This record gives sequence, structure tokens and C-alpha cells, in this order.
Amino acid sequence: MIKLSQPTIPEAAIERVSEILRSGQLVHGEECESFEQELASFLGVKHALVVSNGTAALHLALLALDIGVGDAVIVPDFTFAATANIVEMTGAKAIIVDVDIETYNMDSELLESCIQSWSGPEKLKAIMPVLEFGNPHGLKKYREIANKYNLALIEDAACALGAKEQDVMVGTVGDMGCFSFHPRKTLTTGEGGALVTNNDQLYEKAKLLRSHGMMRGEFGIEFRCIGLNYRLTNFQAAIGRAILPKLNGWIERRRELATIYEDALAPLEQQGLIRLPKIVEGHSVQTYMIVLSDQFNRTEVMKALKEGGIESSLGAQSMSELKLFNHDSNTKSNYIIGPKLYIYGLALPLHEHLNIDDVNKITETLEQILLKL
Amino acid sequence: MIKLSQPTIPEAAIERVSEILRSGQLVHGEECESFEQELASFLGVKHALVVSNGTAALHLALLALDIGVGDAVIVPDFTFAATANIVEMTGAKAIIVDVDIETYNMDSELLESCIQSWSGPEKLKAIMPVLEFGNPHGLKKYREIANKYNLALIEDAACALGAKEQDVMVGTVGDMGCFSFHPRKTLTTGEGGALVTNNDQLYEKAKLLRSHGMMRGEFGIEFRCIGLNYRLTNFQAAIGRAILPKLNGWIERRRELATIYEDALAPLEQQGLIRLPKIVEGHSVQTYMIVLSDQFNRTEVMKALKEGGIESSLGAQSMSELKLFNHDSNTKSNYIIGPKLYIYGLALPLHEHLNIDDVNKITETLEQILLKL
Ligand SMILES: O=S(=O)(O)CCN1CCCN(CCS(=O)(=O)O)CC1
Ligand SMILES: O=S(=O)(O)CCN1CCCN(CCS(=O)(=O)O)CC1
Ligand SMILES: Cc1ncc(COP(=O)(O)O)c(CN)c1O
Ligand SMILES: Cc1ncc(COP(=O)(O)O)c(CN)c1O
Ligand SMILES: [Cl-]
Ligand SMILES: [Cl-]
Ligand SMILES: [Mg+2]
Ligand SMILES: [Mg+2]
Repeated sequence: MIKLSQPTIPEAAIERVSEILRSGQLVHGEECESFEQELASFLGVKHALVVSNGTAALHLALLALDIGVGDAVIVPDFTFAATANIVEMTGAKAIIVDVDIETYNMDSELLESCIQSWSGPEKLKAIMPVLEFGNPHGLKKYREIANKYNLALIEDAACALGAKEQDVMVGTVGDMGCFSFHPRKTLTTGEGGALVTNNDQLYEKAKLLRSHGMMRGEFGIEFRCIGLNYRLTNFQAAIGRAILPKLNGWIERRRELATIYEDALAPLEQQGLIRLPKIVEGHSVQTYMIVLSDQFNRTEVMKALKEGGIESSLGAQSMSELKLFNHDSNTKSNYIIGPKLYIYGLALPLHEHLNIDDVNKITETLEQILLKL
Repeated sequence: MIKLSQPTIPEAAIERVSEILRSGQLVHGEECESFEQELASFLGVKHALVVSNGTAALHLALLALDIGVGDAVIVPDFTFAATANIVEMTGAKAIIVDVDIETYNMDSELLESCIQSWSGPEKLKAIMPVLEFGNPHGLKKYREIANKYNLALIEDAACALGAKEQDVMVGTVGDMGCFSFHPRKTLTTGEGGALVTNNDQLYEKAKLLRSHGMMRGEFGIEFRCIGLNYRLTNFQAAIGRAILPKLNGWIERRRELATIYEDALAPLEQQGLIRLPKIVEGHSVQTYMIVLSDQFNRTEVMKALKEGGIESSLGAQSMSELKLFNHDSNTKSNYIIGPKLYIYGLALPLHEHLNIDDVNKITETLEQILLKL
């Protein structure tokens, strides 16, 4: 069976976890610290904090900006539910904006238009666009728009560690940026994430919030404010540190497999049967998602791929369709693209241990399903 | 150097983590499921959920009971800050009650008296007593009091997995009970925790909240409500599963070391120089904390123990002294015991790899410091 994801943990990391478990510095230590330094260096960004998961990064980003009851944040319609959920868990309201059919990312024009017509009652405080599947496209526009309207930008870069927006690493443009190390992502620590920022107060506040408001004072550990526990373990950090220096190379290989998909599938796209993703420069290809034409039933397609030894899945959800984010501004809007991607979007296997023969088999099987051969 | 804590990870668990990392079922799986079943069986309780840490268990317990803005929860003055912090992170207010000089646990009489004189404005919804250091004493009284006043009981059993209140396992008396698997605790998963309950709706709600409101529906995974990510990894769960069948035995050995401390130190207690903890039946001895007399400076004692090759620390904090929990009801109360334990309480090494000679060395060194020999 060709699998969607096969997490790759280097043997050196496995040995290192063993050493840690046996010695027994388990809690956040020199491994987390070093992982943060290496993440910061990788990204070109002043600060990193590793945390329990990608949702925690988002959560701390909201909390550090003091976003909560009375406030509003704009989220894309197409994403994993965490993006909108985590906004509402603070008390704020998730205001949904549709995404663009080509990028699968928040539509910058709908975004600006949503801001201009905003009528409260809550105060709009941030934009939380998703760089979906590792796609950076739109990011500079989101920044430009956020500044024009005096809003914070929080990058939900869950899927985009290693993606690059022209000259600038994804995650480093927002006031803060957030990454997931969930096993479906390309660097995984099983569960894990990171919150990054160029802002010292946001960093220091998130860091207090991450660990019970603890910081170092003259006579020892001080408790300066209320907080949570969103710490990552030292052995998880070690896992991540071993993957990070391989990550760019892994991404390069993924872009090469995407080239293979694109050329093999281009005729099906020509015939109007599928829409292929635009893998722009700096796309990290965390996911390769096509869109099935209208005529097809994704459930049947997936079944027939599975019978041919190929895994597939939906790409992401439609937040409007979940019916959980019920600000009047959402119920009075109309969403077109996100709901379509939710039903017709089909992720195909693309990871570190697929080769050209695997992709040829996948595309031939797709062909035979769609064209009936 | 004799150490306060030396986390014990069995070699079988280490190998199992390796297998998991290499195979790569990383996210919550059959290991978490099984760990929950074994925890439930160990405790005699209907439901367990493993979670990222002990603070997360507490958090989910609050959220599952719908505790937040407008609400109040009673917490002990002597505990780790998470207990009070996590109440306030929901929007509720932490109402502090002093603890008892012998048990280090919430004073049941001050508790009841705090309820009787409560004057809002918030609605009092719960009691969150701490079974501090693994001490069960008071637990049935907390239940009795909670029922009399129609309040939920949430056990902060962070430190008390394996402790027993007469016939009944700690954690199984509250509407919910919460455990930490932090490395200072006797079973550790590096970071980890569990939320347990005999109530099906609280279990089902916490479980939705733990993972983005996900549950199983006829055509697949459904998103039924907003939630968080508080999942534990499959490999962490494996660690915990390997420790749990050893835990009772580990506790028995700890009670035996406590016997040794008690007899070696009893003269110092006789002379009024220290107060020894009362290790009642069912105390899991997560921590052995003495209280220094007035005359002594704990900082100097700790320094001199360290120079004699012995680690020590404070036991816990005073919530009133942190000045973070500022409901009028707290600022107009007076706390006696918690503030004293905060300054005079001294934890001494007691874990799986200390022997009688280690304890004899510790108590002789203490003796020579206090009596100046
Ligand atoms: O697609 S296959 O599974 O048939 C072969 C994939 N190869 C296996 C060898 C590791 N890696 C080299 C990169 S690194 O050493 O991990 O940085 C390239 C990916
Ligand atoms: O105190 S010492 O470090 O000198 C010796 C401690 N022993 C080491 C042997 C493991 N265990 C047996 C219990 S179990 O097999 O882990 O369940 C008892 C604790
Ligand atoms: C866009 C997006 N945002 C947020 C998250 C949440 O990250 P985590 O799973 O690490 O909690 C995910 C997880 N797949 C995601 O894809
Ligand atoms: C009484 C108490 N409550 C809550 C916690 C929080 O648990 P965790 O460290 O697993 O987040 C601790 C941690 N030592 C604790 O001792
Ligand atoms: Cl190849
Ligand atoms: Cl011995
Ligand atoms: Mg060991
Ligand atoms: Mg492997």
C-alpha cells in the first residue's frame, strides 16, 4: 500500500531519545533551547519557542497579543478546524474569509473587503491566514493589508516550515508565526510546534504563558503571571533537531516529485477533469492536492485508488460548513471556493520515501479511474 | 550527589519507543487507548483520558464542567501555581483556602467556612483540593462538603497517582480527577497527565475538547464543537504503560524509605527543631517534606546539604504570596500555614534508587547542620 505519510525519524535521533530516556533529563532542557536556536537560525528570525503542538503555538500567539472576549480574528474558510477553533477558545470570534481557487490560501481581495465592511460589535484585532500545504503565496499581501488596517498578522504556518515567500522565510512576516510538527507535516516530533517572532515582548510573554508564568530572578525561579503548560519534552526536541538540517533537502525532493505529478497529470487537467495545484517558488509541498471536477464523487475515487493500493484523503475542511463559527458576519456571507475544495479536493501521496515509479503508478491508476479504462 | 529525583524509564519502554519512532505510528493510537484502559483498571474508574500534561488535565476538567468567566473555584494556598493559574486561565477566579499544618492539604473546616461566607459576585462552582505530595488525607471530607454545597469536586491529584483514601483510589472521588506525569512525579512520560471520571458526559466532553472537537461518525471523522490539542503521543503513552504495573511496588518501597526517615529524624522532631510529615495509610510519598523550625534559614540549610552531597528543595508555593489571585475574598483573608510551608518546607531525596545508607547519610548530614557538629 502506498501511504500518504510515512514519518521519517533519523536513526541518530532514535538513539538520542534512548540516551535521554536512560539518563533522564526529560523536561524542556538544553535540547529545547538548542532546537529553538536552530529554528531561529533556519528561519532568520529573532525568537523561537517550541511547544506541545501547532494549536498551542496559535493559542499562545493569540494570548500574547491579548486577544479574547470582545475581539475578532479573520481566518480562511479552507484549513484544519484548529485555526478557527483556537480563536474561539480564547473568547474571540472567528470571522471567515473565502480562499483562492489556485493557491488554496486566503483571498487577499475578499480579505481587504471583509475588513472595510466590518461593523463590529467586536474589535477586529488580527488576521490569521493559513499558508496551506506549504504554499507561501499571498503572504506579503497579508502583511501589507494588516499594516494598512493596523491589525496584527499571525501566520498559521502549521504546514509551511521551510516554505519561503520570495526572499523571506514563511513564519517570519507575521507579528508571530506558528508551525506544527504533527506527523502529517514534514518535520515531526510526534506532537509539537513552534511560535516564532521578531518582537521581544511577544516572545517574552508567550514564554511566560508557556510555563506557568515562570522566569529567572535573583534568588531563583519567580512566578510573574498566570500561564499554562505548553512545554515540549527534551526528547521530542532532539527528534526535531535531527530532522531540521535535512529539511530543505527533503523539500527540494518533494518539489521534484511535484514536477513528476504535474507532467503525468497535465492531460487530465487539459481535459477539464482535474485542477492541479500551482507549486510556486518556495512552496514546501507539505501536501499535493488536486481538485476533482464536478462529475466525480471523491468518495468513489478514493475507494478505487485504495483498491489499487494507493492512499488518499481530503485536503482540509470548510470552516463555514462546519457551522461552529456563527458570528452574524459569517452567516450573512457566502463561501464558494472553500466548500468546493472541502468536497472535491484530493490529496495524493507525496513524501520522503516515494519515487518516480510510485508516482507513475498513482497517476496511471488515477487516469484509469477517471477515464474508465 | 544524591538527587531529589532520578526518573526511572524501564529498558523495555525505551526499546518500545525506538520501535514506535522507527515504524512511525506517532500520534495518539493503540498505545494511548491501552494506557487509558490500564489507568482506568488501576484506579477502578470508568474513564481515563491521557493528555499533554497535568495542567491540561485540570484545564479540561474546568472546561468540561463549563467553568469560566463569572465563576469561582476554591484552591488550597499550598500547591504548585498551576492549580490556581489554570482556574484563572478559564476566566474564573481562584478563591484561596489555607491548608492544614499536618497534612499540607486544604483545611476542610476553613473550606466549609469559606463556602458559608461566600458573597459572590461570581458563582462558586467547584472545589479543587490538592492531594499534595501523594497525601490522600481529607479527600472524603472534600466530597462530603462538595455535595452539601452542591459544588463539583475536581481532584488535583497531580502528585497522587497510586495514592488511596482508605478503600478508594485517589482521583476517583471527584466529579473528575487529574494526574501529572511530570518527571518529578513517580510515573513520568516526560510530560503527560490524565483526566479521569465516572461521568460519561464529562468524559465525552473532555475528549472532544482534547482533540479539536473530533469524534467518529457514519461517513467518517466529524467536528462537533470547538476544542484544543491536548493529545499525548503514542510513544509517551508506551512509556507510561511500562511504568504503571510497577507503580504500587515503587510506592511501597517509598513508604519504607519514609519509615527510615521518620525513625532517624524523630529526635530532631522531639527537640522541636523540625516537623515531620504524617505518612498516613495510602500516602504515595511522591514527596517527603519536613518543616524547619523558625530559627533556621532554609536557604542556608539547603546550601550546607548541597556541600554535603545532598539535593533538596522547597516543597510547594503559597498562592496568596504570589499575589496573582486577587479576588477581594483572597485579599481580605489571612493565610497562616501555606506561607509558613512556603518558606520553611524542605523536601528531602526520596525515590526509586535511594537505599538505607543514602537516607542515613542524609539524616546524619541534616543533624550535623541543625545541631552544629
Ligand atoms: O523514494 S524511495 O523510498 O524509493 C528512496 C528515498 N530516499 C532514501 C534515502 C534517504 N534520502 C537522503 C536524504 S537524507 O540523508 O535523509 O538527508 C533520500 C530519500
Ligand atoms: O536504592 S538502590 O539504587 O541502591 C537499589 C534500588 N532498586 C534497584 C532494582 C529495581 N527495583 C525493583 C522493582 S522493579 O523491577 O522496577 O519493579 C528496586 C529498586
Ligand atoms: C493549517 C493547520 N493549522 C493548525 C493545525 C494544528 O496543528 P497541530 O496538529 O500540531 O495541533 C494543523 C494541523 N494539521 C493545520 O494543518
Ligand atoms: C499539585 C500540582 N498540580 C498541578 C501540577 C501541574 O502538572 P504538570 O507539571 O504535569 O503540568 C503540578 C506539577 N508539579 C503539581 O505539583
Ligand atoms: Cl525515483
Ligand atoms: Cl537499602
Ligand atoms: Mg535509567
Ligand atoms: Mg523509520
